[PDB]
Amino acid sequence: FSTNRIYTLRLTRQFQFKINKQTTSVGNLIFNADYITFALDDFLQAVPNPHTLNFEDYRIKLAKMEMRPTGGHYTVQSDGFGHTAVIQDSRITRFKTTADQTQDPLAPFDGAKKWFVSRGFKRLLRPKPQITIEDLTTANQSAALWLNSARTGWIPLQGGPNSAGTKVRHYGIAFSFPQPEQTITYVTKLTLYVQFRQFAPNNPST
Amino acid sequence: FSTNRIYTLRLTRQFQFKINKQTTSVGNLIFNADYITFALDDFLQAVPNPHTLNFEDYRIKLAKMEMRPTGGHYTVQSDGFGHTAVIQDSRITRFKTTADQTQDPLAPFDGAKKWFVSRGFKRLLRPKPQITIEDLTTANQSAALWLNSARTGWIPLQGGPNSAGTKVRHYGIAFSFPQPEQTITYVTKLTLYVQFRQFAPNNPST
Amino acid sequence: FSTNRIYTLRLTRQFQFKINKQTTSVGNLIFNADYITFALDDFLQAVPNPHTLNFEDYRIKLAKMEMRPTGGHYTVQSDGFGHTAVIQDSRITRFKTTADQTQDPLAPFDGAKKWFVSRGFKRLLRPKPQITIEDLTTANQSAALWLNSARTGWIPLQGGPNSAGTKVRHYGIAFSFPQPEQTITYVTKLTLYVQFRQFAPNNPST
Amino acid sequence: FSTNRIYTLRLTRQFQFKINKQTTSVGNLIFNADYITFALDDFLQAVPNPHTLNFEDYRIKLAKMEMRPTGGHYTVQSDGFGHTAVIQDSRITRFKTTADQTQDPLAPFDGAKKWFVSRGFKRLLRPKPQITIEDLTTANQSAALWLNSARTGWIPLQGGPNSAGTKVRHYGIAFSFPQPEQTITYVTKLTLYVQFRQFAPNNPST
Amino acid sequence: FSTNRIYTLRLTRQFQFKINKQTTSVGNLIFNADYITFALDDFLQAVPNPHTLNFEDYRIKLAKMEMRPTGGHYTVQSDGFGHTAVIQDSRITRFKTTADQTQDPLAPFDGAKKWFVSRGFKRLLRPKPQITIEDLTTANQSAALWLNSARTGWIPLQGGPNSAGTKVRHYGIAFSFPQPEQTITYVTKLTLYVQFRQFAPNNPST
Repeated sequence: FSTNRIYTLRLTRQFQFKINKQTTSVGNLIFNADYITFALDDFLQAVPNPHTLNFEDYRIKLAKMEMRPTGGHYTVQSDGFGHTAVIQDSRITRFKTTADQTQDPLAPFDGAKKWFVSRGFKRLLRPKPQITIEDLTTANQSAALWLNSARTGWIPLQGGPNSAGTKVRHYGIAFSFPQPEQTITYVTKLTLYVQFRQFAPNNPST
Repeated sequence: FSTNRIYTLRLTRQFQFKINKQTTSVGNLIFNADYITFALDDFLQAVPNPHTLNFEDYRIKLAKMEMRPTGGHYTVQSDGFGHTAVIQDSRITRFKTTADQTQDPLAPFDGAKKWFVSRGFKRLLRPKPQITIEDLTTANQSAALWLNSARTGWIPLQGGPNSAGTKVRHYGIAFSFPQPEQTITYVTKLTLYVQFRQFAPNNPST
Repeated sequence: FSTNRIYTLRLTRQFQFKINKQTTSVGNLIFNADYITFALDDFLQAVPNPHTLNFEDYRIKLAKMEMRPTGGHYTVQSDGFGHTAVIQDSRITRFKTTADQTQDPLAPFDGAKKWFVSRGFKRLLRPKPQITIEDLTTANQSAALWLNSARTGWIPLQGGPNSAGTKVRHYGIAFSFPQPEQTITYVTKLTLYVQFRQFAPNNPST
Repeated sequence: FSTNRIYTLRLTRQFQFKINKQTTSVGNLIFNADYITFALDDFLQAVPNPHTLNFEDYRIKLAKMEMRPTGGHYTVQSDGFGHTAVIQDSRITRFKTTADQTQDPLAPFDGAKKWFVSRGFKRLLRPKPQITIEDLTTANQSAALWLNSARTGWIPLQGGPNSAGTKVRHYGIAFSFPQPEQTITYVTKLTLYVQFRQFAPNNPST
Repeated sequence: FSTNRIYTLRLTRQFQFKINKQTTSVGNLIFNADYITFALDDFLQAVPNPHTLNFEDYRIKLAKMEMRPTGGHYTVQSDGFGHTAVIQDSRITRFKTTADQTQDPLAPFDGAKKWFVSRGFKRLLRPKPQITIEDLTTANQSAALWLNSARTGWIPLQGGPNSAGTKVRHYGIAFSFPQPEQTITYVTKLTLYVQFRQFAPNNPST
């Protein structure tokens, strides 16, 4: 039971997602996209999970997204195919489309994988936290950097000036779809595979 | 034909299960759950099974639950996915939910396994009987303990002050589900793989 | 991440203990004794520890008691020697002496180990939970039984009719001492080495 | 004599520490704690050390804390035992207790190590600098990350907009103690084992 | 980084395709067909792709066509089978039928592979650019030749009197279908696997 003792937990949460009936540019093929990011706090605040953990540091080795249709949608009712893409930086926010796309906005990505709208998808990835760089050629601007291996660093749960280590946003997976003729509802399940370092007491009483 | 002669039987029973049309929080994703426990008497009292066995002891090596839809439900009509979980103590009783859950109540369990509402599931487990402990730090309260291996102990069919050995409750499997848009009926089949020890006569005449 | 996934934690708590100045049978050698038992709940209720754990079962592999003098007592100030003894059943309650003993009440025990009053002691043991036996030759009486190996069974945290699995009392260590000429205060630290089985969600919302 | 030429130095500083006579809840066992962090500037500003170094980068491979009693305190006068803990993030600041603790606030830590109040302690550690993350799920908040190996990065002594590279705070070691019956004064010695990269000139004249 | 440095990219674009409800020769089996050709410019003009590439030469090593039904068409709804055929010259233009065929117009082709109307198809091919021959036995007529291996030649992006290297038409894939009883809409995804030679600057400023 040393300072560097490691523990590994699996955490999950679920939510609903809707792809709306096509009501624009009717009769034509259009695409839209959304995305998901991963933060430990998102999973600890879920009702059935432990809301605090007695560990000093953590690191997300792996994340999983699984979206499957519900609401009585027929799997054999073909509604075309879109793509998933692993986007491991904050650029992913641009891929929640605010306007109809005339092409699949994620298909050109290296690593883009096809998925059929009526079946959903399942994909694993290594989501990345974003380290800060403030020394840019333009003043008063910052950029990001992320590490190739999760074993390189640790995120303290209560480190930093906000004690908000569990809220670090790890990027990230996006998914696109051709707009269907009828609304489709999905059940989404996210999973985190997290390593924790150093069992720790509660903060001292004040 | 010694005192420790062993016999093995397979026992089964069936019953109907209903997942009700969602009539609460319509438009939201909600989850509920139920559970099953195993007792030898539950199977011997089934109509087509032998209602009494001429053995002195028994032990349940393995149990099995299969739930498949009926009532004309389409397997290709997707209604999301829930989870099954092996819960081998009386805590399982809390997982027959009495209120709608905003998250899958069983997914966080180690060993939780996904299953699709429209296809049902099949799972095998080693259900455990609960040994009594009455020496707790709070007076007049009791707790439970179960044994890691079924080969460790035997249960007399007629042992104890009530001769109710066959009614020992073995835990246990729970299953959760997102509430669907229509009612779904299932056929559930349970199977016990039971070892019996010592062929025995009837009780003496009185 | 299976049903049988195991985790191991170290838990500790501390408290003060006093051996009072001898005020009886003055000038003569007398002995007294006290004892300690181990319950998981005792450690989870300690301020700096997690007060609930999200595991389904547990088992105490090892327990440790360490009592050391404080309050400015000189280690080189000899006050004789007493004994520690591992007593793994409820008989230990008789060894909190209510009357002065003319002999060391724990020395005859097999496994009794000497300890010097002015230095304290440190001892590891395997504490035992007490399984119930109610079939005795005398009516309306029960007795106990404990298992040789901790790997034999599991205690569900919320199992039993009281959901008080963490309050099972594990026996046990006692310690005796010759009554000193002046009061001595000690700091006692207990440690549990506990294996937990099956990461589990919170109980469903009601 | 290349750009990546490395030099290693040992640096030290000392200071006094006091554990105060217990004047609150007299008669009860209470605990308090304090902590130490490491910054190169803390050592260079010490009177007998070089106040500026002609190197471009540095990295702290190892740090060391030794606290031994003084003021005439007897080592054979027992005052119980507390614990030391390696806490490598800014959470350590909470472990300078501002209120009396009823339990040892550091004992539950993985890696916690006992130490006797009357003898002091000595412990080595790998203290960590905190890298900034500004992309959290809560807007305008930040968190930290540190690297598992000191060989992964270098800290420029004069890098950044403030040329304050030597002031990076490396975490960290905390120590707890039961409050004694009399005041105890200590001499604390800290030691840094620091690698430096690239012998460098003074800044150009202006 | 030599003149012959090669880069390889994957490029994709999508569009809609309709097979119209049969309104001619009703009650009888009829067939129609269409075709696709490949030009780098077709993919660079697509909205999400880079519209200019800074390379000197290119060559298409592989092309892919995937057409899948959408619009709510049931995959389990049989509508017969047609064929795909790789036609690597401009004769393919004749196989966009302008009159109903009483036989499958592509089935006789060597390499013809059947596909079911209700599931779509996926086929890979090596599309061919057409080299000009003007020396024919008939005056003022020209013919075509293509090379067996893609490694034999390179197409400069801006070569020729029109700088229209990216507009070379590569042949080619055709697909036939028996006319269904109801209209069927498809999503079509084309993919190019293109090797580029010699990273190049922009054209000089004028």
